[PDB]
Amino acid sequence: GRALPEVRDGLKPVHRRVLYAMFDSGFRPDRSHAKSARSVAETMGNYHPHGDASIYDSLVRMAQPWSLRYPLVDGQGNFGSPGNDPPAAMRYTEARLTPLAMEMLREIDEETVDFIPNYDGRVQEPTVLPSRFPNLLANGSGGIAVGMATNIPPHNLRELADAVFWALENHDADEEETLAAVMGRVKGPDFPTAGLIVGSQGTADAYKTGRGSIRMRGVVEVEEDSRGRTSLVITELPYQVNHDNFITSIAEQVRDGKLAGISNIEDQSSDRVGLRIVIEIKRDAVAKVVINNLYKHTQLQTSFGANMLAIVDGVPRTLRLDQLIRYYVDHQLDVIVRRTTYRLRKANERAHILRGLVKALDALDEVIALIRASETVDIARAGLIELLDIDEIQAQAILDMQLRRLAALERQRIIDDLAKIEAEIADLEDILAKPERQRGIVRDELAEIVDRHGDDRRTRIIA
Amino acid sequence: VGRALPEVRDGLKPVHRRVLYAMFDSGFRPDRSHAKSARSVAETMGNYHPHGDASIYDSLVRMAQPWSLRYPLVDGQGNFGSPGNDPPAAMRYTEARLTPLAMEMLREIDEETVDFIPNYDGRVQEPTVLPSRFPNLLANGSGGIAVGMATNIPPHNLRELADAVFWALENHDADEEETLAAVMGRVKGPDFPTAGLIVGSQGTADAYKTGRGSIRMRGVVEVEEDSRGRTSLVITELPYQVNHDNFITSIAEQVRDGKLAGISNIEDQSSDRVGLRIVIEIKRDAVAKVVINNLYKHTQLQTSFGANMLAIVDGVPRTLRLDQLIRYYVDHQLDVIVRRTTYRLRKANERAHILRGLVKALDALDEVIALIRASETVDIARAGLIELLDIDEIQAQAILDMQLRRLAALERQRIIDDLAKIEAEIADLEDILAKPERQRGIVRDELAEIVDRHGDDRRTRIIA
Repeated sequence: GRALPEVRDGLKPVHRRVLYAMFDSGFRPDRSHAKSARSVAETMGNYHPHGDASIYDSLVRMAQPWSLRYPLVDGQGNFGSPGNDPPAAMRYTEARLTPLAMEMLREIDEETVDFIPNYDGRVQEPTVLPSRFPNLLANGSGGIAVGMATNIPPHNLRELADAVFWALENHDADEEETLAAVMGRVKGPDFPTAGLIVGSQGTADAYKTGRGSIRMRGVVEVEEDSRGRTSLVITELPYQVNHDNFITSIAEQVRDGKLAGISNIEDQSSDRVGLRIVIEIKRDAVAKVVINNLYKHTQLQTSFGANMLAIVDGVPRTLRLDQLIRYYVDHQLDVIVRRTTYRLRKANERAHILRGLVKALDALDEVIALIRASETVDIARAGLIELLDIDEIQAQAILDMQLRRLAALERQRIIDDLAKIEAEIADLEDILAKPERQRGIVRDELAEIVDRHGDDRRTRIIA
Repeated sequence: VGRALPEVRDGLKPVHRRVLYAMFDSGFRPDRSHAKSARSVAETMGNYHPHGDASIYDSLVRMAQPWSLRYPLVDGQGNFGSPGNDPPAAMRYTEARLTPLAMEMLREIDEETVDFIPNYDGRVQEPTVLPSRFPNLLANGSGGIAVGMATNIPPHNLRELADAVFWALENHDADEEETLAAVMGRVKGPDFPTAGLIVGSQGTADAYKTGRGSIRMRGVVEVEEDSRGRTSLVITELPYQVNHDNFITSIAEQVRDGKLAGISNIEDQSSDRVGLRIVIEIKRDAVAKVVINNLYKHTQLQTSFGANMLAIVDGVPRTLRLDQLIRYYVDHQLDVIVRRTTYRLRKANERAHILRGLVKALDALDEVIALIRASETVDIARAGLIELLDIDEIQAQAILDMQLRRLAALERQRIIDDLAKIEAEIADLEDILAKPERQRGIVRDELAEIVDRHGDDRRTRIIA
């Protein structure tokens, strides 16, 4: 629960609450970053009333591009590093949502997801987010650390979308056919940290059964010195491997007598060259041999023990890739049907009011004279109901019209708005009647998201 | 330093001021249900004091404790700790709203009665001081009796303070000597929330005359004895800020270490029903009054309130006499009233200006409606109204913003009546600004209403 992500939006409660607090506060991509204290405070006051570290820790982690394949928070200031640099405190950093987090929250105010009372019953909070891209698979959940209850790897948005589009179009396909199609499209995890996946079996096992051992490796380049001395240069590391602990481990293995080929270690990493750990080897040593000993004795090679465990309708389940994709598609179709239902109800309310306003415009001299002749507002309201054959809510809307609405252009705007809303109502009715339009909406809206925010695969796969 | 010394005008330090302002702005008022304390903590932290330390909740809790503040400013529900060592419950498990007296600290803060400044990130404004419509620094005091506290201003009885303030309002031009005599005549001494006794008059007078004095406090002890000669001392009140648990521990320690030779047992029989009741059994061969005297010498059953009346005045820390504390308070009230009246006058004039435009429109209403309907756009109607009625942009906009409901007969006459009413209100506000003694009378009457409703009896008895 606090341990396991919801299958539909890939979130656990503290992360969902932070993102909803930010959204409700207006901390969007198109406005200046807000002090992080503000997002922490809003979350603490309304959703998570504890002064524990988890709120700000969640905000920070969601801002780190080495941590999330698709960051949900856009941080400004010191949010730490892939090594042991601590993040600054919340009064020294700033944060707002990223554009993709805006897609997690899109149209959440249109009754697209169930809300329930918060801890003190004073406000509602969402049980799940609309999640207009497949966040669980895109950003993953848990980790390689011992004690993680789940370990779902991140994936490439464009590949996931191909699988989602396939499952949408092929809505009659059985589980076997769906699993083969989505496994053809999702090549394997795609970590924010790039690196390599070596072998095919662990990935297949993970997708077919919900568990598999996926061998990851970093990347080593070989450089020559003038004095004839060759060095190995590590430029990428496996997902969740701490850069400082890795550097430290090499030193320590060297002392403990492993890694006898190594004469020197220097961290040359920087903002411009990225990760660049330079390992000089002895003139007697073979580069290729030293690299293999690094795989053995350090996290330059480490296994990702995939465990695709998520909550589905309140129950933890270990899921195959076809199930992760299909439950996500079911959620998107639910969000679309709910959004269209909401829009239709609001359009009908608006049309009802505009019909009354248009009746008033058609009888404007009489309406104005009736209101001026009425001794009180209640007498005018009653008089309007009789004159125009309208109900209380329509009459109140006439009485609430401002004199500015009577300028010719504004009268026409009311007429035009009624025609427009009746066309909108017709369209929304049609979407509700046609599952093919509903599937088409998920497809088109996700395609636009992927066209704008999709990116290249970073992790290379070696069978 | 701003953290250690109260402002002289409202008696607050920044964290307490920010908590109260956050609670007020959140609508956590006395006339609405208590809100979880977490909400007041969060609103303060996000907008005014962005540190994760417990200073905010500590502030909120201390203001809710009736043994800590003579006139509590927070109304707590749940476990806010005790006069001993019991920890308060966490902020998700307690609830809090402002008390009626705190509402008087914040009264009319939205009427430009105090300077506001941008908060820590520049997104919102926060008050530099609160209106403080009762003399909170003197009523609740500041600092404390422990060695090394930066200041120690005692709490006082609200009714006695109001008598002193009233004298100062009436005698606005009295010099310091006369003012000091008059206020020391009316403010008898500290009045602690924890009651107890003050012994003698010298220390109180010293404190008021010079800003420093040693005021001897005592708890209340009763001797209970029976016919077998069994005797016990029963302590039912302690001096201000004497922690009940640390006091009990200190007796056990003084006994273990060879003072208080007359004591055989100590038992805490305090309860919600009887209040504080610490029972000290004395040995058969001991004399009760002798043991009481040794408890005064060797424990905080008697202890000094080392008054040190240090507060910030116009940004400078100053050690103040009682006449200065009163006069700086009065000057702040006169400032609040002049500022409030200036604000009300500007707003009334703005409203009269709009009403004059609306009355012009009503006089020419056929023409106005015809003109608007014949106008292609709102911009064209607005220009046409300016020309038609000889008004300005803001008046023309108010006409365009009128709802059709305002055109019913009683509503047309309401607008015209409101202009006459607002003009009378303007004359009255002008008269207040022109008459300093009217302004003093307003502070007097408003404070009297507050003291009438919220004042209470003296708790600390002053003895020879």
